[PDB]
Amino acid sequence: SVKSEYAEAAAVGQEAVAVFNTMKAAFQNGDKEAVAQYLARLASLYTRHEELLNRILEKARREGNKEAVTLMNEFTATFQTGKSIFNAMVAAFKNGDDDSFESYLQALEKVTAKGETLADQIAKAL
Ligand SMILES: OCc1cc(-c2ccccc2)on1
Repeated sequence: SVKSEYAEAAAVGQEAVAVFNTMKAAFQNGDKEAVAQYLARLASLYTRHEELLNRILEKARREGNKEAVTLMNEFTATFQTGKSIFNAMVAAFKNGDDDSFESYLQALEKVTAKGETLADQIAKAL
């Protein structure tokens, strides 16, 4: 069901949380090579999370599950913020700008954290 599909999406999001915090440890240790690889992994995970989220929202719409559609619109809006800041983070890494990278790393955390009470609400609506 859409619910199992959201569980699969939730797991992929958690995988990105795991890799992100392991990437944040590398960065603070100055292990740039590991960071470069982790950032490639994270993008691949976020891109796959986005795809499971879009399919879930489209399916909620085809089902007419108005509340789930509302919440998923709100979720996908927060999700595009993460994308924007994530792409700037990667750009700061490319540029060698550690000050901007640190800042973007903190932003994503508050973007991910804030967007979590919604994520649990979607589970319960689908
Ligand atoms: O905070 C959620 C989030 C989403 C993304 C993202 C990154 C790159 C492409 C698409 C999405 O990064 N963080």
